[PDB]
Amino acid sequence: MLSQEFFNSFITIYRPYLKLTEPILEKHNIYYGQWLILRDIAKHQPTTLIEISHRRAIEKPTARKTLKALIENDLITVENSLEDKRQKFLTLTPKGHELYEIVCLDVQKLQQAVVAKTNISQDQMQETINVMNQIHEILLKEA
Repeated sequence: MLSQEFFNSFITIYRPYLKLTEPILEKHNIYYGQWLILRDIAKHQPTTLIEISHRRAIEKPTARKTLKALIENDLITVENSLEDKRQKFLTLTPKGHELYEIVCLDVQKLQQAVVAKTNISQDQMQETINVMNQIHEILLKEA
């Protein structure tokens, strides 16, 4: 039908997009995996973990196995206490939003050079974010 040429036209771009975003994270010895939490963390901090499981929302296993690397690494920061520790202001670390800048900026340099080669007036760009944002409503009122 139609709908099919539709969802997979936008899905068959995920790994064709990271596959080239691999070098910029190779410039930084980092997992895209982490970055996401770090882009999830940079945007939402003081945010803590009870909320993290909420937005990207994937099982505990992967979630903390990645806050495994972030914590020792001069990366993400937690609060200090006796207090159970999901809720210890899981803020970001100093260097961390300095690691934020270059990844986020170099990734931006690529996407931009890609939009560059497209006759996509921002008019068709926004004509899209509300479709793509219109689909998060369900994967958001679905799981």
